[PDB]
Parts: sequence; C-alpha cells; structure tokens
Amino acid sequence: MSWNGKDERKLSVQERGFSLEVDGRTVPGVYWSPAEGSSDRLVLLGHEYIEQVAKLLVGRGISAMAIDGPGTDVVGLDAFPRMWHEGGGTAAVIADWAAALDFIEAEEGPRPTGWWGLSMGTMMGLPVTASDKRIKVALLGLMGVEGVNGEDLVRLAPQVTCPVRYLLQWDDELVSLQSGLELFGKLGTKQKTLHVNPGKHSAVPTWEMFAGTVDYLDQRLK
Amino acid sequence: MSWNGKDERKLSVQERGFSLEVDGRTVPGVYWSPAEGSSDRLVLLGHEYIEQVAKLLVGRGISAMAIDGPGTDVVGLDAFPRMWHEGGGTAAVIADWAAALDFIEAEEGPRPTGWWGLSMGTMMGLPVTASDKRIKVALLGLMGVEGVNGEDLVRLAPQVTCPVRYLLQWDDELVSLQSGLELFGKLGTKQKTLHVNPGKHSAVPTWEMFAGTVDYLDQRLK
Repeated sequence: MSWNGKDERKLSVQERGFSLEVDGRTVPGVYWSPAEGSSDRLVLLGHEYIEQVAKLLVGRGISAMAIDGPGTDVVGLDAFPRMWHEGGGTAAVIADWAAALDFIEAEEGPRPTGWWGLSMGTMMGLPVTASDKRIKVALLGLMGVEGVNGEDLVRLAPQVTCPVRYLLQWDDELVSLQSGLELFGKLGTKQKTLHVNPGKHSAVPTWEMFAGTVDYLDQRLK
Repeated sequence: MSWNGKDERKLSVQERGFSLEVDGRTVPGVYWSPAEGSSDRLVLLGHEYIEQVAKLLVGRGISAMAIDGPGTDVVGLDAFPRMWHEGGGTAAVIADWAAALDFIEAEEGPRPTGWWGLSMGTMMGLPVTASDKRIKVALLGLMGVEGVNGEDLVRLAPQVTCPVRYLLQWDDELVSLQSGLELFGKLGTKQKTLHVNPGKHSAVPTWEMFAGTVDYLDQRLK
C-alpha cells in the first residue's frame, strides 16, 4: 500500500510504480496517467501489448493500472497450472486487485473504472469483474471453460452483470473456439458482444486489439 | 432495364424505381441517392430496416440499390422453401442482381460497391458476392448452412474473398448458432469478423444493425 515501484516519465504519460502487501503477499504494480493535469476514468489492465493499450487509453484521458498475477503466451506452458495455484489462484487474484483498486482510489480519487485483459487477463478479469462492482465495463477474451481456473470462471460468469465485449480467435491453439463460446454464453450480462476473428491465439487483428478495444472502453466507460 | 418503378423524393434522399427483364422474369427495384449532387460509392441491399439502412448510407454519401428476391421474417414461414424455388432459386438471384448492378453502372457510372443483407439478404448476398467481384465488401448474417439454399451457400462461401462482417444472434430461433458458425467458417476471405449478440432472430441490437454496419461499410468500402 505505497508508491515505488519506482517511477519514470515517458512523453505525456506519467508512469508510477507501487507495491502492496496483501494477505501475506507482495503485490507489484504500475500506474499510467496523463502527465498533466488530470484524468477522469480508469482501466485495470490484466496480463508489451499491455503497455501499448495503456498508452492509447491515457491518450483518451483514461488512466490505467496493472498488477502482476500468478504468471508466446504463459497459459500454454506446462508449468503454468502449478504457477497459478502456487500464486494463490483465483481467490488471491480477487483480493490483490481489490487492494490495488482501493489504493488507487484513495490516492487519485474514485473514478468510473473498467477492465481490459485477455487470456490470463480474463482468468483474472472475469472473477474481478464478478466480484468488484466498481468494474463498470469489461473487455475480456481468449479464454474458455477449459482454462486452468475454468471452474471458477464458470461459477463467476453469471455474476458478471456489466457490459462486456469478448474476443475469440477462430484457430486459437490454446483455447478451443467451443470452450470460448461456452464461457461467453455463461456471462450474466445481456449487454455482451462476442467478436471472433480468424487465426491463432496471438493473431488478434491489431485494429481489433487496439482501436476496437480502446473505442469500446472510451464509449462505454462512464 | 429501365427506370420506373416510379419515383419520389423524401428530404435529401432521391428515390427512383426501376424495372428489369431478366431471363424471362420481371425484376422490380429501387435506387436511393443524395438529392444533389453526386455520390461516389454504392451498396446493394438484400432483404423497413432496408429503407433505414439506405437513408443512413446516403447520409455518408453512399448510394443504395435493392431489387426484390423470391420472397417477423419470411424465412420462418412454412411456405418459404416453395417460394424460393418457384422464384428461380440461387441461380435466378445471381443473374437478377448482376443485371441490376449492370443497369445502375450504365446509368450512374461504376463505383466501389458493397453488399448489405441479413437472413434472406445473406441467402442472396453470399452467392452474389461470390459470383460478382464488383462486390468489394459485404455485411452478411443471420443465416447458416441449414438455410433453404444451404447447399449453394456452402459451395459458394469459399469464393467470397472480399472483407466480410458477419452477424449472428445467440438465441436465433430460425438459424441455430452452430449452423451460423459453420457457414462463417466456410467463407474464403481471411478478412472476416463475426459479431454475436444475445437474443432472438429479430433482436440484433440497433447500434450493431445501424451505426455498426454503416460505419463498417463506410470505412471498408473503397
């Protein structure tokens, strides 16, 4: 529950590191914001592309924050299931992000807040959005019910009640299309839309990952 | 191959009727255009919502044209399969739209041309786009492989090579989601994106049907 981290300043984006102590764990984080003056909305980024998204969001006057989770793509590694549980799994993720958002709200003031995160970002983001009603819109994707925390995802999906845009890749070698569909179907909200594009897990079209998601959060996050 | 039809003028949109004689058939049509001066792009509209889309397109400086095909939604009617075949089926649709586009091109000058059409509009549009390479982008949807011309759709889908946005409704009572997915998967183009929203066949969200499709064609039709 304190800055540093250690902080820099790249162009018109101010980046500040922070660190949290949560239920016995050390939680490293980063906060991106306009270098002057203020910023009226916030997005939590779950995970290079994260830094890219953060820059674009700041460009729309939207601050961004990320912490590390219990984690080509890490979810495809044989060692990944062990890493996830050793890191406290879904319950730890929920508490860590709740503590991180508490911190930012006290330091920067509470603002309309969204979630952006694909793959492990959805393993984290779907539970967080279900659990923390401060999340007013979520961009999720590249994850299904056969994920490492699939049980939790299926259980918590009906409790996602905010608007969602969900991305899947048709030829995703890590997440079958059917598994991704099953999870999308379980989301509680009626204000959900699924975009599916051709290609492998890492091949979300850039206009979908960048312009598309940033426009979606910019429009829907109020 | 002549105007009338019989024509009116509503606001800044000029509407002109036309009529064609094609391989023994009488083909009724409508042409929407800016009332002054010109318009550099055209969209063929396959089918109230058609008139709505046409108005929005004209607003972006995009003219629109529609002819009647061999046809709540007509595709759900027990009499519909008979009507489709009695109307010459897919081969008749292809020739009729080819003749209609020939007519407009001679009268108004050839322009970058797109396709918009859902349900019966895709029963017609997918074959037309496959057959007529003047179609440079297509908005398709609400149709699958279990459609009345499903065989033709499956056969011709690999020959759709232009960009496509495809819409499906999760709870579509007329077109199963799986049938819609199967057809989307068969489209030849790599520049295709599927948007799926919750609800029944008639419940495409208005922001998806209007703003979304018009923005898509406006951006992609060049």
